[PDB]
Amino acid sequence: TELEHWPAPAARQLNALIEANANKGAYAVFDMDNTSYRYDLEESLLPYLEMKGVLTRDRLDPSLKLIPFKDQAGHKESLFSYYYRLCEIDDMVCYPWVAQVFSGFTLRELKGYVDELMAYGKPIPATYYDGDKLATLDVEPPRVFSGQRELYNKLMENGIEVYVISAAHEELVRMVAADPRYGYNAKPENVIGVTTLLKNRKTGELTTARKQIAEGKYDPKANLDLEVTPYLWTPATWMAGKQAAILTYIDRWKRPILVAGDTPDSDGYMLFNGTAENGVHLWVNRKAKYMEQINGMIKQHSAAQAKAGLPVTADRNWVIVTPEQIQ
Amino acid sequence: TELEHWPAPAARQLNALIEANANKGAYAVFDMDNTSYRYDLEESLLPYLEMKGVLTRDRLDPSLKLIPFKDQAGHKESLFSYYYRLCEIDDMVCYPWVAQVFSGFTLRELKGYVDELMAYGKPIPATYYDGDKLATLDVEPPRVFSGQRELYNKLMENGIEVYVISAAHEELVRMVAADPRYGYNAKPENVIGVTTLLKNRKTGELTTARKQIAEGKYDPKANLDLEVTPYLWTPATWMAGKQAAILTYIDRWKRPILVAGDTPDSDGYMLFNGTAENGVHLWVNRKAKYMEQINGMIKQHSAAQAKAGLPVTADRNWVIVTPEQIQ
Ligand SMILES: [Cl-]
Ligand SMILES: [Cl-]
Ligand SMILES: [Mg+2]
Ligand SMILES: [Mg+2]
Repeated sequence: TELEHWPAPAARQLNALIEANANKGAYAVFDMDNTSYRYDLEESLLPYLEMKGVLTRDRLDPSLKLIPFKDQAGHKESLFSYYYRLCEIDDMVCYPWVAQVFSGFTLRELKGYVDELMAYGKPIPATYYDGDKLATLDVEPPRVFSGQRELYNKLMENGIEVYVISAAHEELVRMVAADPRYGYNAKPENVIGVTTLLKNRKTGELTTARKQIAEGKYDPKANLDLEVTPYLWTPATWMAGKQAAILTYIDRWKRPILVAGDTPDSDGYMLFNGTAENGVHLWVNRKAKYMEQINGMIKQHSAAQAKAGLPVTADRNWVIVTPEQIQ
Repeated sequence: TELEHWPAPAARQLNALIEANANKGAYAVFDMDNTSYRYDLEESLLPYLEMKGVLTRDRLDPSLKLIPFKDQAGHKESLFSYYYRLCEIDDMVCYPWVAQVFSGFTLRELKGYVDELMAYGKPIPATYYDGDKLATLDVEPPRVFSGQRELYNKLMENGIEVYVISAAHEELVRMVAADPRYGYNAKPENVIGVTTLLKNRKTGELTTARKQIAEGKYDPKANLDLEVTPYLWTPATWMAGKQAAILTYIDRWKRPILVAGDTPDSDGYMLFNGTAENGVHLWVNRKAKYMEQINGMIKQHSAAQAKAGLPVTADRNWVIVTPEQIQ
C-alpha cells in the first residue's frame, strides 16, 4: 500500500516515520471529521434526517430541550438552527448535544441512514439564524480522503495500530471507520468517540461498547437493535478528553507516534500533550483562520515546554496538507 | 500554620516539600471526599435530603430515571437504593447521576442543606438492596480533617497554589472548600468538580462557573439564585478526567508537586500521570482493600514507566495516612 495521494514531501516524512516504527507495538491516533474524511458526519446527518422527516422537533428527547426554540415570524426553527444557537452558548453545550440528538434510533436504523448520507453525492440544504435573519447554507456529506485511506492501511500493514479519537458519536463514527466498504478497515474496538448509554428495549439493560470492550465481550452485531439514549458516558472525547481517552483506552505511558487533527481547540490536547517526542503531528488545513491559530499554538507551547524544563517537541514533525492535496 | 494533626514522619516529608517549593509558582491538587474530610458529601447529603422530604422520586428529573424503580410489595425504593443499583451497571453511570440528582434547586437552597448536613454531625439511616433483600446502613456526614485544614493553609502561606479536583458536584464542593467557616480557605475559582449547566429562571440564560472563570469574570455570589440543571459539562472530573481537568484548567505543562487521593480508580490518573517527578503522592487510607489496590497499581505503573523509557516516578514520595491520624 503506497502513499500515492499525498504531496511528495509529506509522503516522504510519513514513509520515514513508518520505517522507523514498524512492528514495535507503536500506535497512531486520528480525528475522524475533516481529518480522515472531508466534511463532517453529524453536521450533515442532522439536517439530512430533518429533511427526510425522520428527525423532527417533537421526537427530540426532552433532556435536550435546553433553551426555547426561536419561532419568530411563523417559521419553525430547525434542529440544525438550534444546534448553532447552542454552539453560541458554548462548545461544551453543543459538542454533546449534536451526538445526543440522534437518541431514539436503533443502531441498525442509524447505520442505514449513515450509508444513505455517504452515498448521497449532493449538498443538503439547511437553515439557521445569522443574528435575526433566517439564512441558507448547503452542507456537504462526508467525502473519504484517499490519502487517509492509504495511510490507515499502510500503518496497519506495518504493525502500527490505528485508533480513532473523534468528538462525534462513537457508534456513528464506527459505521464509517470500521465498515470495509469505505476503505479504512479500522478495527471496531479501536474506534473511540462520544458514548451514550445503549438501551435494550425488551429487557431495559443499559450498556455501551466501551463497557463491553473493557470486559472483553465485545461483538458489534449484538448491539444492532439497541436504542441510542442520550445519557452521557465519560470521558468525552474532545479537548483534553482526547488525551483522557488515550490514557483510559490505549496506554497510560506509551505515546502515539502519530496524531492527526484539523480543529485547533478540539484536537490540540492530543496533538500537543499526546504525540510522542519524535512522533508526527499530522495536520489537515481546511480553514486559514485555523492555520494561524495552530501556528500560534505551536509557538506558545514550544515556549511553555522550554519554560517548564521539557524538551521542545511542540514544533516537531508537522505534516501539513490541505483537503485537496489528499482528496 | 503548623502541621500538628499529622504523624511526625509525614509532617516532616510534607514540610520539606513545602520548603523546597515555596514561592516558585508551584501548585497542589487534592481530592475532596474522604481525602480532605472524612466520608462523602453527596452520599450523606442525598439520603439526608430524602429523610427531610426535600428530595423525592417525584421531584426527580425525568432525564435521570434510567431504569425502573424496584418496589417490593410493602416498601418504596429510596433514592440511595436506586443509586447503588446504578453503580452495579457501571461507575460511569452512577458517578454523574449522583451529582445530577441535586438538580432543580438553586445554589442558595443547596448551600443551605450543605451547611445543615455539615452541622447535623450525626449518622443518617439509609436503605438499599443487598442482592434482592432490603438492607439498612448508617451513612456519616463529612467531618473536616484538621490535618488537611492545616496542610491547605500552610501551602497557601508559602505561595503554593491549592486546587481541589473532585468527582462530586463542583458547586457542592465549593460550598465547603471555599467557605471560610470550614477553615480550608481555598479560592472559589480553584475548586474544580463535576459541572452541570446553571439556569437563570428569569431569562433562560445558561452558564457554569467554569465558563465564567475561563472568560475572566467570576463572582460566586452572582450565581446563588441560578438553578442547577442536570446537563453535563466536561471534562468530567473522575478517573482520567481528573488529569484532563489539570490540563484544561490549571496548566498544560507544569505538574503539581502534591497530589492527594483515597480512591484507587478515580484518583489513580492524577496520582500517577499528574504528580510532578519530585512531587508527593499523598494517600488517605480508609479501606483495607484500597490500600492493597493502590500498592498493586504503584508496582504496575513503576514497571510500565521503565518499559516505556520513562524515569520511574510512580513509587516515589508516598505519604500514607489513616483518617484517624489526621482527624
Ligand atoms: Cl474534534
Ligand atoms: Cl473521586
Ligand atoms: Mg475534526
Ligand atoms: Mg475521595
